[PDB]
Amino acid sequence: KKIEPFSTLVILRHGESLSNLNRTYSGWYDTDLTEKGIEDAYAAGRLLKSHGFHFDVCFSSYLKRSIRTMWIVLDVLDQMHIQTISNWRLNECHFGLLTGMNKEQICTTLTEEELNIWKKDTCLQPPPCAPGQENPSDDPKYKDLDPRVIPNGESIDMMWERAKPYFIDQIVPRLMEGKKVLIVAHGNVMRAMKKYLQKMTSEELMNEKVLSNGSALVFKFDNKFNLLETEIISE
Amino acid sequence: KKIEPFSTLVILRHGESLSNLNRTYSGWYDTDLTEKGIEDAYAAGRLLKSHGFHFDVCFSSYLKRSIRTMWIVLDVLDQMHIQTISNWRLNECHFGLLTGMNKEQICTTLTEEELNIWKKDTCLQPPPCAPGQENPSDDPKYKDLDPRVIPNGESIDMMWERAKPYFIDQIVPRLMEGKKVLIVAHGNVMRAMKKYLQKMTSEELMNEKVLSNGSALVFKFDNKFNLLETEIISE
Repeated sequence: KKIEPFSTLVILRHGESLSNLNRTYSGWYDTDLTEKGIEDAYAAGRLLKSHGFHFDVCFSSYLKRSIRTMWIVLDVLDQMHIQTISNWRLNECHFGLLTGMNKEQICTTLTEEELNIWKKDTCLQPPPCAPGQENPSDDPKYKDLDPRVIPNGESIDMMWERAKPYFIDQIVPRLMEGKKVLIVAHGNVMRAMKKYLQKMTSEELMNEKVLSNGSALVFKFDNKFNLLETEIISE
Repeated sequence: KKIEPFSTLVILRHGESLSNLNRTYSGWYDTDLTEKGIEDAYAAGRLLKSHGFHFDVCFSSYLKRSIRTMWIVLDVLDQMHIQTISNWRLNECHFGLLTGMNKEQICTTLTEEELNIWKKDTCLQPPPCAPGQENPSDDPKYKDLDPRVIPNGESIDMMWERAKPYFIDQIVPRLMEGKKVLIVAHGNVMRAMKKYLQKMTSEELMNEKVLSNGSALVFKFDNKFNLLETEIISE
């Protein structure tokens, strides 16, 4: 038998989306799961069930690929009744002009020095959506957002600047009360949360490899919210 | 063009469940949607979309047939991001001993006079689950419930006694703030809510025919929460 931690945070990357399959940046673009991405969500649900997770609450972004993955996972876990919370502050970076582009054209758009910052750091900010470009933030779901908080082109640093207050104000307090929390996250959001919890720097984070779709991080905490262990579980 | 009401409450019956297909009482038993029931949920989603509903929040019970219907409907509406709340106080009656029985054996169990109260009124209370009977309230999802609030055999009156405080305390205030609310409900819960909002008596309610799976009631209110109109929309 094993000792259970005081609280647990599982962060799961959502399954493959259509933009991911097309190799095109999505960001706030609301691309849905593919057939494979749906099977990724079921596989992640079976993965979490075999590890015996029973969650008290689940968090997702406003993006369908995150929400649909969350619903499938809870379906597999037989926990469809638990509190689910969706908030735009957990959204992936708003890629602005890069929204919808092939992930290979950015070598053309960016100088060689700029490309180095894009992959090795988190401070490079994409330019805003061009005139006439379909801006995902114009979707009616964001109509209640204050225009001054709506991003148009976000570096990973800027994304974390808006997501961190939500993490600290809504998610951390539940972990401090001994809750088991699931977050179905986007790749960059998960990386930022890992850097914060483990006290890494930007360079170490981008050195690490990206977790495949459906892979999960498990953070375990004691009653003082000290980090006790990080595990990577994957299909 | 038409005048929009100050607030709107849509109550939708969930799709066919396996217990409904088998013609067996479910109550708190957590029977899931059949293939037809899933298509009922998609059809109800298309029905609500053609009427132009944009909801601010959705409510369901703790039962999977309600929750899954809610998720499908929001999927069709492209409103998967909206606040969803699941609460056991919106659960169907706990049928106690009758849980799992064929809906035809109750003629044997009940005297002829008792059967008349069962169909024409709402005050008849089923007996509790028998020893050794699988009681749905023993499911781990109710472990945080106070044992004194857990029902074991509920008349429709008793069910409404526990659901009404939740309706008044959580749902009505949102309608009074001009919200559009969706509730994916069970048949008896929807009937009780209709009786309360329209100020009917128990006898008139049970005289009315039951709404088919996937049919919806639309209540419209002004800014004083006076009932302006009730419509029935169905596939």
